[PDB]
Amino acid sequence: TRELQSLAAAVVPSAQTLKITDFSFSDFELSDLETALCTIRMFTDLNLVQNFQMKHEVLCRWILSVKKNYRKNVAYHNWRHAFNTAQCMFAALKAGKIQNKLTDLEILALLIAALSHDLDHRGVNNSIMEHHHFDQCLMILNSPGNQILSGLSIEEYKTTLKIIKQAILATDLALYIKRRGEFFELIRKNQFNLEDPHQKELFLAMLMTACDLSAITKPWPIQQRIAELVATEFFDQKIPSMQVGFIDAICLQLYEALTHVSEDCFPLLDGCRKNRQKWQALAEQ
Ligand SMILES: COc1ccc([C@H]2C[C@H]3c4c(nc5ccc(Br)cc5c4N2)CCN3C(C)=O)cc1Cl
Ligand SMILES: [Mg+2]
Ligand SMILES: [Zn+2]
Repeated sequence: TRELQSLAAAVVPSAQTLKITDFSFSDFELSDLETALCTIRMFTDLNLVQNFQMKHEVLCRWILSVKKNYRKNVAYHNWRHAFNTAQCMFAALKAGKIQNKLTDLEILALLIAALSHDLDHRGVNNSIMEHHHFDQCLMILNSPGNQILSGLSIEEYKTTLKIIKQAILATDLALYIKRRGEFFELIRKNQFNLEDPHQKELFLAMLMTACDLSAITKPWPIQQRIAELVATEFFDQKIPSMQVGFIDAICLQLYEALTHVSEDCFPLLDGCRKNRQKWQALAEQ
């Protein structure tokens, strides 16, 4: 309750001051409270506080509870990863022109899902996992003092909840592989149409996965430090080769396809390539 005090009072700087619009954004320099201000700003400049009548102290308390339910002792799957998946989500919506293709509940749900998609992650040394993630997301969203969706109507609330659930489950890399063939097939032959409700949900699943792994598209010194955070989880509880395989099989074709839909999502495709080149050179010693 001490943390709520200093955050609920502080003035939330502009999105441009916080740089959360760059695809090339990083969070190392930021304290925990600074990531909270950036989170409020994301909600704010996505017109979410406006359209859904969010009270400032509920959002502050909701963010701090989401942060609380990540585990600082887990190397990579922590609030910083949740914060970053939400930031790239923001950068994709604004800097990537993607905002206009989605309804407000779709954007309000994508952002809530991005922030919550890994809640209570113990580390990979322990879609089962993602159902627990959504349950955590649901508990806090209904915890008293945190109900940021209270301004929503009943069928507004029902819709947002369903989209939140789909998106947290979408972060399952298994479901990504199952459904990405249809997304790639559709973009392959000018057949992609968002007005089809099915193609829209499929796209939301792809967009979540694109932000979930967006650390691979970062500037090399940041992506290298994140890849270090990843290794600390994996064995501390070779690397350049596994990185190229991960990029080859998982990341590249997705960011390729997202670049087709939004040519301003290209920094993610480009940054992923620049990291593949660096990882490929290293893999050869
Ligand atoms: C030696 O230690 C590693 C092992 C494997 C890897 C590969 C693959 C890896 C993996 C996963 N997420 C990532 C997110 C961001 C970045 Br940046 C790299 C990632 C990543 N890279 C999940 C899938 N996954 C698996 C199952 O192994 C990197 C490292 Cl350091
Ligand atoms: Mg997960
Ligand atoms: Zn994740």
